Amino acid sequence: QKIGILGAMREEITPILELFGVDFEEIPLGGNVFHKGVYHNKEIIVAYSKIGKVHSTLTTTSMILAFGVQKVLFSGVAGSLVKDLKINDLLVATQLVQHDVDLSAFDHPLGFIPESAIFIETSGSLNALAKKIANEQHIALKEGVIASGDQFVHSKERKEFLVSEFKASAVEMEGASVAFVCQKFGVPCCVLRSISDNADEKAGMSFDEFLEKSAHTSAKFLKSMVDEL
Amino acid sequence: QKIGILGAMREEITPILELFGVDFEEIPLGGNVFHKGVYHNKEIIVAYSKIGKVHSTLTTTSMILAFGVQKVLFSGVAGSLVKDLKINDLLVATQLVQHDVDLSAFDHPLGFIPESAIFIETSGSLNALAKKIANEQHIALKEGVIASGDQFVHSKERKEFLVSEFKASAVEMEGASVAFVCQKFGVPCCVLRSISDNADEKAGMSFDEFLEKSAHTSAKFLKSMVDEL
Ligand SMILES: Nc1ncnc2c(CN3C[C@H](CSc4ccc(Cl)cc4)[C@@H](O)C3)c[nH]c12
Ligand SMILES: Nc1ncnc2c(CN3C[C@H](CSc4ccc(Cl)cc4)[C@@H](O)C3)c[nH]c12
Repeated sequence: QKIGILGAMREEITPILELFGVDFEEIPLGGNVFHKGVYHNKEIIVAYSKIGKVHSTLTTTSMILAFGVQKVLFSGVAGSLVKDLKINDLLVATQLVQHDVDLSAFDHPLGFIPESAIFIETSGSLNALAKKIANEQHIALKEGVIASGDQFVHSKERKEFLVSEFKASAVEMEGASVAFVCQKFGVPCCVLRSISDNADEKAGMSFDEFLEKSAHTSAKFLKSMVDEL
Repeated sequence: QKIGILGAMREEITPILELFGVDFEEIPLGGNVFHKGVYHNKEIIVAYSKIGKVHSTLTTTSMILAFGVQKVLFSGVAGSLVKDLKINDLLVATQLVQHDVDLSAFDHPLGFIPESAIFIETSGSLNALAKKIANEQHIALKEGVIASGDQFVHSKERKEFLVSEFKASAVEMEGASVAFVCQKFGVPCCVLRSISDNADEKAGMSFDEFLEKSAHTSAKFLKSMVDEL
């Protein structure tokens, strides 16, 4: 069984390599460093894509086509758009949207691109598994729509826009592209995110503080999922 | 010799399939339809990625990893940012930038993403070949920086921003991602673009009118390049 685990930054996958503690062979390809290893019975490929839609799309496509992963789990941090999502909170994405896509000039709704869709879906099977686990571990796992764009959102004006337009709960910069690539190749995808800030004027300061912790919370939960597979 | 030819829209590669007039086997993969064929001595893979950074990244990565193209030529239309670039004019990109990347909140210049670069380079060998040809055919081939983002630029305020910030000459939505993927895998890339509008308030109307023509001009020139390879 082949499983891919992606992170955007190195700081997001370092804990994953720790927690697994197995020997990882390092395979470089297309500017990314893939860590191939073996866990219990499963074959795990880990990597950080680097920041953004382009980077994350490249890596996910590479993972799938070069290593043939049969599932893809993502784990990293995000900025909270809602009052009931607090720092360190866990969330699993039901739908993802590219909030910065704009073809309005062609009388198209924001986030839409022809031959595609505004919202992209994630694995219903995996999202279930996460709910099961979050339940046994007594963890308050929330769920919702995640917004993705190539901008670091640090302002209330954008916060509101995202929530009203797309009804999003959290923002980040790679979730939508991973889910999108996985969808086009028929690979079940699950996107886990841990809250590192509130995407406000202070978003930058807070992000710097909690990155490390939030990355761990996220990493821990994902490990427990890989254990149940 | 394997060569990939990409377009963003179907309307941009239809002329390419015509002009080549050879039998194309149709191979579907990851939501894209790749047309594999044989020309003179070269093996050509053609396709349209669909619109945007994500789509174009997926297809380019697929082309390279699944078909093993040794070169990548892109051809499509774009919106003019400068006074000396008129409708139907041809341009070959020297550098490409993702104009919508914004990590300013982390005191980063616009368009920059850590572990990467703001401007990405294209094949110096191919760009030369294009200059040679544009010279023999008595064609006024211009060259410059191309801006790429997931927004259709139709407003003067953005026009100015792009030119002042990045010193761009033309805007489109896929050039930067293709060049980026090609760079990470060591594949020479050349991005040809034909002017279809001026990215102004009227950009949408004009685009609709010239799409078809501009796509042809671009398609013709690229064919002549493939002939010289
Ligand atoms: N308010 C927000 N907006 C968008 N994405 C995020 C994220 C999620 N990711 C974290 C990460 C932030 S960008 C960055 C750049 C330079 C340096 Cl040195 C540190 C961080 C990106 O992969 C998006 C958390 N908060 C976000
Ligand atoms: N002002 C501009 N801004 C950005 N890109 C372009 C381009 C280049 N491409 C054309 C194409 C325009 S989006 C579109 C959507 C729906 C329909 Cl039905 C027709 C066209 C994209 O692939 C970007 C030309 N002008 C541009």
